[PDB]
Amino acid sequence: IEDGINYDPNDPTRVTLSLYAPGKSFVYVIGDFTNWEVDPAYFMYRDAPRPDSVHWWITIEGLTPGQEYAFQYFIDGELRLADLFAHKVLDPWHDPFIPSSTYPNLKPYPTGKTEGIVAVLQPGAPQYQWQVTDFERPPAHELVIYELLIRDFVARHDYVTLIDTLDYLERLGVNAIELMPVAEFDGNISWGYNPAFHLALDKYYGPADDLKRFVDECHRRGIAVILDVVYNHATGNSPLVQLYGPTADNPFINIPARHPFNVFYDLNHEHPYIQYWLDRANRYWLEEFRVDGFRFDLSKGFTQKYTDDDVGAWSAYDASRIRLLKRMADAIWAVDSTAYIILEHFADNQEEKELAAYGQDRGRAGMLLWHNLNRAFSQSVMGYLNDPNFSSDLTTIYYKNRGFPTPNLIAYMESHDEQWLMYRMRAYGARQGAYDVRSLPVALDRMKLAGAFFFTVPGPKMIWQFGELGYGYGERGEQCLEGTGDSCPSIAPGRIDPKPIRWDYRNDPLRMKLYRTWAELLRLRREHAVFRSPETQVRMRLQHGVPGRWISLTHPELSVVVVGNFGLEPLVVTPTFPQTGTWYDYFNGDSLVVDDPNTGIELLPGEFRLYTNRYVGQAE
Ligand SMILES: [Ca+2]
Ligand SMILES: [Mn+2]
Repeated sequence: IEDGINYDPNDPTRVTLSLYAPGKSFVYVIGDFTNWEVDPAYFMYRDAPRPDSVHWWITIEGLTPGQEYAFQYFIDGELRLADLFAHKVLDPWHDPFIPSSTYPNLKPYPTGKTEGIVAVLQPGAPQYQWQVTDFERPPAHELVIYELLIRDFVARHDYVTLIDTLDYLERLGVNAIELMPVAEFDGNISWGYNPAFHLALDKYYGPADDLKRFVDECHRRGIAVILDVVYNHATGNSPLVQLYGPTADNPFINIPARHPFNVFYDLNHEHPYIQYWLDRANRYWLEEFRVDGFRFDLSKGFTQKYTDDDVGAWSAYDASRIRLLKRMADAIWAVDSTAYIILEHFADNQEEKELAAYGQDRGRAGMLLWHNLNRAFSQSVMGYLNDPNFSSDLTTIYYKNRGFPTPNLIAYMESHDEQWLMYRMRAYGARQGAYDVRSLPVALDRMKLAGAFFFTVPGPKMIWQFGELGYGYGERGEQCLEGTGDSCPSIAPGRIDPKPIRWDYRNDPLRMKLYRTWAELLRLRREHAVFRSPETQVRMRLQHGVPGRWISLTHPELSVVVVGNFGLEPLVVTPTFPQTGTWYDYFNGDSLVVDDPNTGIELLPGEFRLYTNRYVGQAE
């Protein structure tokens, strides 16, 4: 027996419920099976082996197999609380607005019988029949991740509709999908960073068995699924907050928050019960939905070290935080030794290096860290390479140039938290003569160039939905993210508000050429280890201000030179080819003789070329 809802694998008519609640006087279970009344047979037993480990529990008999029952703990005759470990809840304020098409036959809230969110249990639950048994998850350091917000990815915002997009995603050449938070969040309309029930599946995206079908279908196609998960904080609807109230008296929470950038109620990760709950949550998502790992939102917030509103102090090396993250990782890897642990961290290099290295000497992949190159890519594609404020240097895309010994950095040009590159190009892009980065077709070409200087570099990578079709700006600037230091037009939505959904972009041949370029780069990457391996040696000319940029890669199987003109006029770019001989132009289907490692390539602005030292086919 654990806290939460315990089923009997041999008897689908019964459950045992357990609640951690030191300091309480008495507890009842109320619910469908008590007609929401107080019934003595539902007064809970107190198990208190030591005063700091008080659990209330009861075994409930005589339930109907397959039936859903709503319930709450009724604590000290006042507090009605849904189970912290509920996997499904009914929300009286927001469930009325979930369409029947989104969640068929959704059990209605028991209006007037109780108040507040209720938990749902279901003895004899039908078990999804998993089809894929032999799934091999991509090596952590080879991840090419597609960040997806279900709300804005498809108009129907649900798992069953996601399944219809898988051909589109598979063909792009990504090997993992990262879903923005799926765990029960306040309301229906959210990015998902307002979690209420961290082990429940938000019903606005559809039923659990449809998510299972999605994970299984991804697995069938060799694609991993990562869940973005939000454990720094909990909303006031979380039982962590409600059980002892939203004050400093509540030992689970920090009032005030311990660090900058907190939202809702900052959790105390040093609390043993919070550690237990966190471990339970990670274990649940792995076991129940067979996901391949997690992206931990606001992982720098996993600390009791007090840094107030001082970002520099917060970001500095924090031994306690490192202990906590390692302890969490140990538990995850005891469930599944190759699950991905991805941190949205942004700490100082000493800390990030230590978390990256962790476990690599004793059976683990290390943690993966978000590596934000949105600004530098923004400057590069806009054509402001010697900007007075913002670096256009792309050198650190390669992990060793950031002083990391192993490919544990997930680089991205774009994320849900950052401006769209196409917004910045179309709103602000540079121009010279008749060459205008603000023109859509010109801007799309610059995203091909960006991709050639991104997907080709060893180490994991992430892209944000629809960048591959040139999402951003839109018709008149409405595709603009607020809060990124750009003054969006008035027509743009608020930062976390629903964004335009534009699947019609597939009908634009210019936008599909960008998609196909990225897809062809990722098709190459899939079968050529040069683009993926820690063994690859990388040299580059990606410095701030320099329009004629290049990357060389050398590996036992292949050598590659990528050339690009990030300027606004024609230029001869002179890479250092690693060897003389014939080099083959992948996209254009011809070849160049390199009689000196320093050979010039004339390029129009925005153009790139990818050369290999052996013929390996032609882009199709
Ligand atoms: Ca919700
Ligand atoms: Mn925190």
